[PDB]
Amino acid sequence: VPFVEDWDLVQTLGEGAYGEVQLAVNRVTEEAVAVKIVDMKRENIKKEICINKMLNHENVVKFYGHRREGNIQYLFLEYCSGGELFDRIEPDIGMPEPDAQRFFHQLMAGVVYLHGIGITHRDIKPENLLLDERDNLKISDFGLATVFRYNNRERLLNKMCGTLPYVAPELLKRREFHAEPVDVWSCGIVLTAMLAGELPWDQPSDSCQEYSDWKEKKTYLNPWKKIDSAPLALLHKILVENPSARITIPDIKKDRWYNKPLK
Ligand SMILES: NC(=O)Nc1sc(-c2ccccc2)cc1C(=O)N[C@H]1CCCNC1
Repeated sequence: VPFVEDWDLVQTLGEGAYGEVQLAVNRVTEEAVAVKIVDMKRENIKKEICINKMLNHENVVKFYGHRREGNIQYLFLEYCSGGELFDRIEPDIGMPEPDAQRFFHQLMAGVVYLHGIGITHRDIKPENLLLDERDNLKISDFGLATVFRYNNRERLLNKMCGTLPYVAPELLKRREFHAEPVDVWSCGIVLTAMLAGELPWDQPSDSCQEYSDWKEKKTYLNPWKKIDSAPLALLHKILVENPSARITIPDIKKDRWYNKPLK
């Protein structure tokens, strides 16, 4: 309560499942901080805090701290004044290829970082990728994040949490699966949306005709026909159904378009 004495909760920045994100500005210094408010009596809030404590990287939203007031949790986060990546994507169009390439490089740096410390995000999508005042990408919203590697010993995951058009096909087919290829797949869906302004399917299942179309290499249909051959060839390696055959991030960093000078 003494916080709201000195800090103005200026307005709502977004709505999550358990509550809102508010912009807080200090009436004296004018410093701005984002306040995620979560109702424990309604994403896993205990783990979110716990995972946020581990993170220190230029492409992850910085966590300052938290507190509990009754049943309500408050997370204090760096304010990313550039907003969601989602709002840089023009519906049915996307954004310029150089912008998409730069964002994707920054997505990869943030994802390499998380996986390096054995964390998987599990909900990668444009709504969970924020931009700072220099348009640097910041991975956000760790409510579905979990540890997949303990020191140097991996475990397989089994939770089908995640936003369905971004979910890898193994989540609908296998009872357990490796963490890292799931994150690589959602990144591919993000790249597709950036380049075309359009998600390719509701869900990566056999019954979905748009998924069948992609499996059958019908790249003359939307969204694929709007995408240049070079970035498309990377997408061909990422949106690979068998997660064991799917491109890894060290191999993404060798891809021709990935390394292509544009503009
Ligand atoms: N740390 C932050 O600054 N968070 C921000 S800034 C912002 C913002 C900043 C400038 C303009 C518009 C929005 C939106 C969000 C935010 O967290 N929104 C969530 C909502 C649920 C889906 N994930 C994103």
